[PDB]
Amino acid sequence: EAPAAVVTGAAKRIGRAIAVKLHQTGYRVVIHYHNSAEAAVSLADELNKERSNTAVVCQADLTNSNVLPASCEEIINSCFRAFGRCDVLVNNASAFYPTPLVGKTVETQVAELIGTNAIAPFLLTMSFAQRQSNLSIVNLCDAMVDQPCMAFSLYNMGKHALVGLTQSAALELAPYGIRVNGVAPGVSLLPVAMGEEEKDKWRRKVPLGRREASAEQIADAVIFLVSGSAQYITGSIIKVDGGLSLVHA
Amino acid sequence: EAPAAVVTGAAKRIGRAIAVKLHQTGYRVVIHYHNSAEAAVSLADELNKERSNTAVVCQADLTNSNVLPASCEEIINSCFRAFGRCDVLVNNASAFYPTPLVGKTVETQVAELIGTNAIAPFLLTMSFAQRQNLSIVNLCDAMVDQPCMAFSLYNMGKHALVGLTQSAALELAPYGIRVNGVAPGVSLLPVAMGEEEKDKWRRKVPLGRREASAEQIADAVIFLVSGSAQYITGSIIKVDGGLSLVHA
Amino acid sequence: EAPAAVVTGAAKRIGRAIAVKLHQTGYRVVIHYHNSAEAAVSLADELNKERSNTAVVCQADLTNSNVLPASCEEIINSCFRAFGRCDVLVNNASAFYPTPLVGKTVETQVAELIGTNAIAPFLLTMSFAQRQSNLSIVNLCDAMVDQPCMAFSLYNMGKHALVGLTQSAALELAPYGIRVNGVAPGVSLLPVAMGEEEKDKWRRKVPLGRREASAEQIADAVIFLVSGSAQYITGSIIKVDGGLSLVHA
Amino acid sequence: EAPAAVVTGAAKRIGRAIAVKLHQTGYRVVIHYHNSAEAAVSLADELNKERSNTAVVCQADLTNSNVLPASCEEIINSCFRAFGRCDVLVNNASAFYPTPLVGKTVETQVAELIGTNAIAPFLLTMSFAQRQSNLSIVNLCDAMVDQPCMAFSLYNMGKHALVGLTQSAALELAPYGIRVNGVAPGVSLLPVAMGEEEKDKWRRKVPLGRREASAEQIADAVIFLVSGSAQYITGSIIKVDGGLSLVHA
Ligand SMILES: NC(=O)c1ccc[n+]([C@@H]2O[C@H](COP(=O)([O-])OP(=O)(O)OC[C@H]3O[C@@H](n4cnc5c(N)ncnc54)[C@H](OP(=O)(O)O)[C@@H]3O)[C@@H](O)[C@H]2O)c1
Ligand SMILES: NC(=O)c1ccc[n+]([C@@H]2O[C@H](COP(=O)([O-])OP(=O)(O)OC[C@H]3O[C@@H](n4cnc5c(N)ncnc54)[C@H](OP(=O)(O)O)[C@@H]3O)[C@@H](O)[C@H]2O)c1
Ligand SMILES: NC(=O)c1ccc[n+]([C@@H]2O[C@H](COP(=O)([O-])OP(=O)(O)OC[C@H]3O[C@@H](n4cnc5c(N)ncnc54)[C@H](OP(=O)(O)O)[C@@H]3O)[C@@H](O)[C@H]2O)c1
Ligand SMILES: NC(=O)c1ccc[n+]([C@@H]2O[C@H](COP(=O)([O-])OP(=O)(O)OC[C@H]3O[C@@H](n4cnc5c(N)ncnc54)[C@H](OP(=O)(O)O)[C@@H]3O)[C@@H](O)[C@H]2O)c1
Ligand SMILES: Nc1nc2ccc(Cl)cc2[nH]1
Ligand SMILES: Nc1nc2ccc(Cl)cc2[nH]1
Ligand SMILES: Nc1nc2ccc(Cl)cc2[nH]1
Ligand SMILES: Nc1nc2ccc(Cl)cc2[nH]1
Repeated sequence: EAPAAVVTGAAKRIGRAIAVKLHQTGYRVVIHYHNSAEAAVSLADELNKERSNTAVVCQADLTNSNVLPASCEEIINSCFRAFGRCDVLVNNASAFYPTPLVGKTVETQVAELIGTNAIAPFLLTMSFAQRQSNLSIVNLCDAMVDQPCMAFSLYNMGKHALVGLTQSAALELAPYGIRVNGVAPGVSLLPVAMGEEEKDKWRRKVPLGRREASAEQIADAVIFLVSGSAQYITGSIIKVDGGLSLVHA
Repeated sequence: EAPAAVVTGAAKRIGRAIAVKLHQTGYRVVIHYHNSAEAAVSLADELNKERSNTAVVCQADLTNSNVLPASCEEIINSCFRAFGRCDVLVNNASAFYPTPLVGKTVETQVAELIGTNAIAPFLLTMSFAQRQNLSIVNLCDAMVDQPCMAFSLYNMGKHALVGLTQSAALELAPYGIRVNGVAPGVSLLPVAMGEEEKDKWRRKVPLGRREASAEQIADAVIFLVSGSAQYITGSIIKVDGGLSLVHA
Repeated sequence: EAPAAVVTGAAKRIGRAIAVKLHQTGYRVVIHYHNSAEAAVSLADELNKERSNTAVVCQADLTNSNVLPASCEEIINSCFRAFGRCDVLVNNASAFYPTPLVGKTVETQVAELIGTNAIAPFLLTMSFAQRQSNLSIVNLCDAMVDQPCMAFSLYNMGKHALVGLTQSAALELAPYGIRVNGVAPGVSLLPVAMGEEEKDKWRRKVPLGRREASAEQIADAVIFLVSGSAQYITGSIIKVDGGLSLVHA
Repeated sequence: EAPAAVVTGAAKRIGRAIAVKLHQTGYRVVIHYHNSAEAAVSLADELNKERSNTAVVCQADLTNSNVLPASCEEIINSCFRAFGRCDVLVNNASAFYPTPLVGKTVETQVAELIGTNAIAPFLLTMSFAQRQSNLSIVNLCDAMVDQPCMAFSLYNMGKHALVGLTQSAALELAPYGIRVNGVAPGVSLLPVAMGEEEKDKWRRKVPLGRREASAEQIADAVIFLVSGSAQYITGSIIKVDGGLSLVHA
């Protein structure tokens, strides 16, 4: 019997590469998505063509609300329903947009940015652990969390809370054999809405290669942390940033 | 005239000591409280006896909800209505209790722990800056990287607060508003706690084998708001007697 | 009786500013210097005409060598010889220049960069403690230690070591009632070798005021840490950098 | 032709495990040693039995001295001499013993503890870079650098300097495509001299399984960092500590 993984926000970009690499390694996968239904169904098709009955999709909004605990329990339940087990949780889904201090309401911005980046990872970790081999959680963090983007306080607060969660859950779940770690990209696949001039600005900042990470280079670090070569690693966050966070202003 | 400060959760313990030292420094103060009305009023009366019309109280719940932004705007508004200005914001109010991974619902725990420790501070910061030696001091935690077992939501809240301190220091520096943190290790121990359990913590502290008084915590806050810290922003001053340096 | 302080490299710039503020606070001061004899004696003259018999000079090379332990022991001894006590040690003296990975021998550069920034503070800390109220040590650190200047590896290695000493000495000397803390400037008084244009480059990167810290502003944080207002503070490094360390590439 | 790796202090324990795993992955290796000549040749013999002429030994003292630069240049040269290339440098050799603030002179302890943990890594880095594909350097760090052992200031100073070197060299050598990373054990193979009951005290503190890391679990992280799966990673230090560093006093 093959192990199974949940990857949140897996229809596109980095989450998609993570799901694909997990699948190539021998994992059965839940592809969680919010809006990207066609891309999700498309990916599960591709993976199932390769090895039948090894991928399903699971739709959920991960914005904070009184029903978020239920939705997170459902993502984990969907893994047990399809595969009879759940060995790996990857917390990848994330809202990312500015929220300056000086059309969405501030209530909604807090709900989305803190919900996706922090509260949903927390609830998913709870549900994952309560449902419980080589078990582990990998949280997608941010190498720039101490040198934050300007006017991104809510986003940056969420990513900080995710560091806190990584550490707290590593400590608490250790006696259950569940390891909890992070991968912190600096600049990888750039925002779809970002202009080409900004993208090149950022690329020119990276010491190693003057370019962004492929989604695949981020996934590689995720694969290492879930693997048997990382059996003593818990509470660790691996920067995959080509040296970006080392460059002064 | 005299500057003015808002201190959240100022009725008791550390928040009380901060409001008192700010007032002794020459600040007029808004004493925010949630449940401790009698303590908050008794403080206001004590301070107004010192100097008339220099202390007011302001009640609010700082739990996350749809009304929290309004409550936070109103707390800032009260300082302006009382004193005509708002020079200092101290984010001190905090819920703190275990939330194990394995009689409140989890969504209430999220609302209270993340609300008080992180979201309320962010909203208050927003309202404070929009209304503008201006500065904000956030009460953090020296043990954020070596957290208490089964305190994930609290620990998440305090990490968020660090992120807030850094992000707001960056973004508010052009307006000349400094944003800093004070991080206690072990200070005034919970009210319930038996002396035998307080002693376990006190014995861990290298400097004196004793917890910080609320006054020692307030001293660092006073430093950070003063003219002696005018180039200090984005900084978190540990006040922990070396506790965070002690391995398991 | 007035307390006594040793400040290393105190003939000019930040070290002078620290010695002056300690003096104005009521301390008697040992003005350590290496090459700046005229400036050191000039300073002591100014302080002594303020209050008679309150400042002395002390020459020492703080380069690493087999005699460095004797030299640091003697700097402390001179505070006791002059004032009968030594309450405060400020580790300020510092060599700062590039050492590219790809003039002085490399062994000389190691000796000067590591000696001044790390080994001497360590030896002085040993001597200060062995000779032993509000006793403390303040180490001048660097807010940019994790976002270092290009080609400054040895200088950066020395400032990181100084962080480890601050932490290790806070831990070990706490039972003796000696507190050990740091102040970490970002950009303060720029090097005299630096031209106005390069100075302005640095100035423009600082969020808080677009300007460097005055030497007085750095001295202020030192005076705080040595005061009774910081009686519970040990192993803390306070950045005084106007937000510089928070700014991304 | 196979790539080639230099591993310092490779005759025993963790260095030996790193050398063995690199060799099993397909590297030719230089086994550096100081006093452990017999063990080093024994290791070389075992590896050469596996594949002829794929393992050589190299003797050097890594204590700071006037001759250290030439010694480090020779270690690097021995790899080029033996194998015609040098692809990987693992800075593992390390002196570790207490140096109380309040046998060997203190200046010897400085030379050993700072020389092995920091200055030799710096000089070897210089030589490795100067003599220059998937090139990288891995530095053996310490997960407990911020919660150090009581009375180990110089050791802790050297490990902190090694973090600064990891960062500084990652930044400066990125343009050359040389990556520079760290692996940070907590408790792995306990020192031979350590008492048995004292060893169990440490094991009982580790959240993940209340045991120490095997030397192989440390080596696993090294293998990852030098591999093609870590090609975007530089300036990163991976903790392999089973959560020990997350545990409060
Ligand atoms: N350079 C980088 O891209 C970079 C840099 C630093 C950190 N990271 C981190 O690495 C991870 C992957 O980055 P990425 O750029 O691939 O992510 P992304 O494209 O920005 O977001 C990935 C997915 O998150 C899901 N998501 C957003 N809001 C959601 C909500 N309310 N409920 C449920 N799902 C929601 C979306 O799903 P749907 O499409 O299905 O709606 C989206 O496809 C993220 O955690 C990110 O913060 C990335
Ligand atoms: N004490 C320590 O050893 C320690 C250690 C590390 C960090 N800290 C930090 O230092 C700060 C002060 O600590 P402390 O021990 O003095 O705090 P505390 O007594 O635990 O709480 C301070 C106040 O926060 C207010 N508060 C709690 N929940 C609230 C809510 N839902 N809405 C609005 N206000 C609420 C309460 O006000 P009412 O009484 O009016 O309801 C309470 O009096 C806190 O931020 C804390 O996290 C303290
Ligand atoms: N200035 C800044 O923007 C800045 C930024 C970050 C950190 N810092 C730190 O803050 C502190 C003060 O900075 P600064 O710019 O005022 O310092 P600095 O002028 O560069 O040097 C201070 C003194 O160090 C002494 N020194 C140099 N080599 C010595 C040696 N071999 N033996 C004994 N003494 C030696 C010199 O004494 P003599 O002149 O008598 O020979 C010099 O005047 C330093 O630790 C520095 O690293 C400063
Ligand atoms: N073991 C752990 O629990 C642990 C924990 C934290 C960090 N680490 C780090 O991981 C690395 C390996 O640990 P380990 O326990 O395997 O190390 P170790 O056994 O204490 O030392 C490894 C080798 O270092 C070499 N060495 C010592 N002094 C030297 C000198 N003056 N010149 C040249 N070589 C010298 C010795 O080589 P010879 O035998 O040939 O003389 C020794 O066998 C070290 O960097 C260590 O600091 C280990
Ligand atoms: N979700 C998300 N967080 C991000 C942080 C930085 C960038 Cl470039 C892209 C991101 N996408
Ligand atoms: N609010 C609050 N946070 C705290 C952290 C530690 C302790 Cl002892 C008491 C606290 N009270
Ligand atoms: N000693 C010394 N270290 C320094 C670091 C930065 C600057 Cl601007 C000046 C310095 N002077
Ligand atoms: N060199 C060396 N550094 C070390 C740090 C911790 C332990 Cl247990 C053993 C070590 N051996």
